[PDB]
Amino acid sequence: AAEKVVVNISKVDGMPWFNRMGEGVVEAGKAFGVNASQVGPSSTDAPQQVKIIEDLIARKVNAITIVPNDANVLEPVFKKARDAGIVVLTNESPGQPSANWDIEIIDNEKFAAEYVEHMAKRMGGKGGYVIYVGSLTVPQHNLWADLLVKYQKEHYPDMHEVTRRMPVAESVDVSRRTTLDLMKTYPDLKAVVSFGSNGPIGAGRAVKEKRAKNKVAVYGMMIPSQAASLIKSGDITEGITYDPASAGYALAAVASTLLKGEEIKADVDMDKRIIRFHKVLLVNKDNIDSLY
Ligand SMILES: OC[C@]1(O)OC[C@@H](O)[C@H]1O
Repeated sequence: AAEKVVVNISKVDGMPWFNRMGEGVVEAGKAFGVNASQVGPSSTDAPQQVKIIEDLIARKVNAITIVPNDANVLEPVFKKARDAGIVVLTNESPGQPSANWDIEIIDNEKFAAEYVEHMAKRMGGKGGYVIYVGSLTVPQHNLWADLLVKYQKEHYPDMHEVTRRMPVAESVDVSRRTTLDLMKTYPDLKAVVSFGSNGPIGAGRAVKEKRAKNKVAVYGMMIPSQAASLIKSGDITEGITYDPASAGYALAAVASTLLKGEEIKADVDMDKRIIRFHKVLLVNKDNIDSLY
């Protein structure tokens, strides 16, 4: 008979991050004997993900995996997928109610700690910072940001957010303009953190334009090839982030296991429904050339 069908859904198409994720999805399909694909929505508007899922339910797929733009917007349609007998997995949505499992490639608490310790060392434990998130509701960016700020307050009291987190991390242009604006406004701004993959690109371009790389550090999630030029020029300080092909691969792998009626085999937290690895990738001037 035909292979079972596994479909991943990214946050939005046309992104290096999600093209790399898709490579992992497709490779896992070959590895595990499932018909695996990835659909990229036209925008980050969460209803576009809902519409894709409705289409996939209609087409009777076996598993749907997804990087949610908004956990709560998707809950009703995830319930409909589960009612249809479809396995639903998320990445970047710990605690998603209606997903069989959420998969993460890093440990949230350790990841936030690493951001703060890296930032504090370069800032001497003192100064302003800002966080960019993809949106005000996207799940993981906001959990990571929460943990970062909490950790900072409990370790380095002389560091401080210059503003509330800014929902700009999915746009290079907007991230760039925001960074220019903040650098002009806040003399003590010493670091920009972006949890979305486009934000370090925009921030790094702003820092470059203002010739500010020794004053304003840039950290965040990123694809090495996208960030390489700015890393080399020193305008992006460091990527603290993971290989999204691992996420794509793990999603399709776990789907395959469930579809084969097998028990899950990482930290597997049964009651929280989270499968977690700890595969942090640091991206810096010393290793950039090894990474793309
Ligand atoms: O730009 C896409 C993205 O937001 O960046 C990193 C990761 O969180 C991913 O979902």
